Amino acid sequence: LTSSERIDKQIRYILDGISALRKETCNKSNMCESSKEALAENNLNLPKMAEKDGCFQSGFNEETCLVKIITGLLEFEVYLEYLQNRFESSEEQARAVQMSTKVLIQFLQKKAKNLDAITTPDPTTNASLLTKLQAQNQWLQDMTTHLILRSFKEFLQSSLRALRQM
Repeated sequence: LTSSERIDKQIRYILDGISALRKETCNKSNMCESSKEALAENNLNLPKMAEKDGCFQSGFNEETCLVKIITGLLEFEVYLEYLQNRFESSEEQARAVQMSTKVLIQFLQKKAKNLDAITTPDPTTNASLLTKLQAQNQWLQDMTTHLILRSFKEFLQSSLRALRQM
């Protein structure tokens, strides 16, 4: 189990957590099988993967994908703060997705030889983005937790097939 194999196996835990962090949310998600609305596409302002990164069979990458993983786990970290306490009912599951999700931030920094150390863009500004996702209206507040869990599921998913295809 080389370090890279431990990276993918560690994200498998990150998603297993999002299941407990997206099952109760989707229920009263006001944006997932909910009522009185169900008309929102959820568009946070976090960094998400895309066809430009090239982390798919159609233009797979290696240094560009891994980069978005470092630069992607830092911003994700602020959103982890979002789910690292807001889940007072499943507080443990919230700490299970952020804890391991952080283990990838470190295991990646050192296991990303010839790369990593992307720093953290929008750090102090992320402090307001955290004071803004929670300061928005109840509507944009119920979508914040949702979309974030939507990136972890997909976003991290591609991260697994990217470190395995590398």
